[PDB]
Amino acid sequence: CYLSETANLGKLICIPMALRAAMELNVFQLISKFGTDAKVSASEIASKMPNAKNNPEAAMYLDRILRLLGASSILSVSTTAASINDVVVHEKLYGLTNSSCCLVPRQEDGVSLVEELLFTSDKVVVDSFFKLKCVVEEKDSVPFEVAHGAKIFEYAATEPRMNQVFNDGMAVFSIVVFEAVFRVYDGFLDMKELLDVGGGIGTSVSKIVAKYPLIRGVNFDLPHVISVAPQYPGVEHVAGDMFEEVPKGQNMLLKWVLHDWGDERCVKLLKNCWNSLPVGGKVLIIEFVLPNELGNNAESFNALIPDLLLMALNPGGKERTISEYDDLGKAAGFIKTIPIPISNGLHVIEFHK
Amino acid sequence: CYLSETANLGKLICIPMALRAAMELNVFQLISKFGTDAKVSASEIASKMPNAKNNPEAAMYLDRILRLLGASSILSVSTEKLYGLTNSSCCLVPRQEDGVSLVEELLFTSDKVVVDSFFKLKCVVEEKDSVPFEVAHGAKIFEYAATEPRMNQVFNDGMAVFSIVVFEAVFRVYDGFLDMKELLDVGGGIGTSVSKIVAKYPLIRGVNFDLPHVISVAPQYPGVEHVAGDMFEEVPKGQNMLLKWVLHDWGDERCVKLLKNCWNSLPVGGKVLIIEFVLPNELGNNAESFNALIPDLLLMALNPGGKERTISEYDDLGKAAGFIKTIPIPISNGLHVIEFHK
Ligand SMILES: Nc1ncnc2c1ncn2[C@@H]1O[C@H](CSCC[C@H](N)C(=O)O)[C@@H](O)[C@H]1O
Ligand SMILES: Nc1ncnc2c1ncn2[C@@H]1O[C@H](CSCC[C@H](N)C(=O)O)[C@@H](O)[C@H]1O
Ligand SMILES: COc1cc2c(cc1O)[C@@H]1Cc3ccc(OC)c(OC)c3CN1CC2
Ligand SMILES: COc1cc2c(cc1O)[C@@H]1Cc3ccc(OC)c(OC)c3CN1CC2
Repeated sequence: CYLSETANLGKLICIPMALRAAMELNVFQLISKFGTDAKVSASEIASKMPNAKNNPEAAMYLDRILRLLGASSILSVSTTAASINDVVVHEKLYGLTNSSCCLVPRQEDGVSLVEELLFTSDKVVVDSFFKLKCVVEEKDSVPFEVAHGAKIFEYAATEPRMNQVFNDGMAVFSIVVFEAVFRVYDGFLDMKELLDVGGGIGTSVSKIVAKYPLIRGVNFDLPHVISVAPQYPGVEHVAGDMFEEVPKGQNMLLKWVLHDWGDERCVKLLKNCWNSLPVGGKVLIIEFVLPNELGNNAESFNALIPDLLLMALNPGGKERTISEYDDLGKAAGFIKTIPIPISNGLHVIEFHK
Repeated sequence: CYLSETANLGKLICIPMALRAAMELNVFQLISKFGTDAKVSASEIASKMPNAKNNPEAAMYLDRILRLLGASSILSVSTEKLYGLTNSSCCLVPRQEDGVSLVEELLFTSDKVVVDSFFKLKCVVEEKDSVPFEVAHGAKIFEYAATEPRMNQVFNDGMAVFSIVVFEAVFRVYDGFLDMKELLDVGGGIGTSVSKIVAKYPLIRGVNFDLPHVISVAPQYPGVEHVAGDMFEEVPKGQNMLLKWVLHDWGDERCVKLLKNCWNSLPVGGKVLIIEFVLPNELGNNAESFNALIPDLLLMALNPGGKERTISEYDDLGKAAGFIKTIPIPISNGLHVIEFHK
């Protein structure tokens, strides 16, 4: 069946690259602006692209991208009786699906999955993936380091474009995740202070303080992140190195931090958190938890995606099961681990001092 | 619904890159050497990788690649988990008889030179006359190949090995090579196509015609003469011609110029055979559709004017160049032989 499998295997590189181009051309948002149940042609979409206005062929090229996304069910495809009724209509109409509506920046605040997906398909990430085999062949190799000559957070301090793509990918994705957290988890209600350890540009703690305005928010990250962090209401920024010293705080958050590192580094960081917490404080771990048994579901893929990314991007980074997270907390001196399922594998895991 | 769709969308970049790594590590052949029906662990596969033998962590890293392919119907998974081949991954095992598989073409289509071109894909929409490959590399693809031996090899070998499985499908359906005495393969690459035709039809004198930078690296094949030149300037005289995966590289005006060069170099009664994946009149989630959409997207990125065409559009090109008679012959999953008669 070689000439069946050419289609099944050959489409795999094509689909994400077509998707990235469509995101960069703001196709999904343009479709959305035609309204509910809109179905629009490539030429209608191209008409809304100022950069295409002196390119007669723009629509025909755009249609070649969109028809692949239609065949792969990212866009819906249809026509009309007027179109059907010696003339050949090349142009089908495209509409959003449940997947592509997650690519439309929200009217209120511009949030979507666009920024995280533009990070995970960025050239810096794909270049790392081109070196993925090195992790199997070579003891202690990291694909990102083979590709770029430096580790990712070191590299970010030298490369402002990559810094921005990464920081924004994490920040906007964090908004979506905290909306889900706030619907299920009530553990912030009693807090008076929250320190976000490796908090990025501060978006996560900015949203926590907005929802819970008695919380004094502190954001802690590396110098090159804090330098570009916005001023957020109710947030104080702190620059440093979490492996050397964590600021004192009543409660701490580690979101998407532990999965970046191996066990010894995770225990070192957790012990630094323990030392900086009071008796009765807690640290919250927010991660996509690896299910105990993998299957064909969102929970499994939500862990496998960052598992493969972190294998390429940082030494020791991996996704972990509940048991493996409990073992890290216990080794660092925490007690009473409380795993709280949120959505499709995302958990809050509380570690108590 | 965001945290449902994160899985569906975020896996799209991960699966092809995991697949590439598995092919570069020869995972599928290593599983196959335990037996085609075998189900084997990451540690058992890693044990067959001499490069991994001083890496205690190799199998755990390998498992993390394989479990994603197992979640994506490229490998079977059963209870370290055990991995087996599927219908798709059997096509990634170099055949025991001759080493043929889809690996070489899939390594070309996910090569850095191609992915770097796809990073510039939006330029084709915004900017009149831009070509993503040229924006990314500073030269057109066939000029780049002349100065970049690694890319030339990856491209030529991708085309050549793919051509073997294509001709195996052609020979099951199409008998039009019988009674030819000479065949010129115009843009024939390294000559593998015409070598397979001469192997099947031993009275054909085969000639392989391509650019100097391709001909100078082509192997010697029994019954094949290599000729270097520029098909847009002139094609050698030949009794019959083949254009496989050539017309889809170029826009209409360039195709008509090439086809007129072929007409001029054919005798009365000669034919030129076009071999292409033909764009079907309705697209869907099926092999015939994707077999055309994949190269359509690639050529949009890789060469000015390149695109996939329908039967009607191929007929229009042949008629503009002076041919008569167009005979479209379906072979498999969208692949056609289209005869143009002088
Ligand atoms: N040694 C260190 N000290 C402090 N922050 C660090 C660090 N090494 C990495 N980081 C930070 O760890 C963060 C991981 S990305 C996650 C950011 C944020 N918590 C979120 O969930 O969106 C980055 O912002 C990175 O700069
Ligand atoms: N001006 C030109 N003259 C001759 N060959 C050319 C050419 N421009 C491109 N080509 C050749 O066109 C071929 C396209 S790739 C297809 C190769 C082969 N027919 C196959 O089906 O496998 C390449 O080998 C390329 O070098
Ligand atoms: C389900 O789909 C996805 C899930 C996740 C991510 C991306 C996805 O597309 C990101 C990826 C990522 C990469 C690198 C990191 O640190 C270096 C990262 O850590 C900061 C991350 C963070 N993760 C979060 C989980
Ligand atoms: C169904 O999957 C595939 C189909 C095809 C191909 C690759 C696939 O993965 C190649 C791609 C390709 C690229 C560039 C070319 O010339 C510049 C090419 O022409 C020389 C080609 C040739 N095509 C052939 C069809």
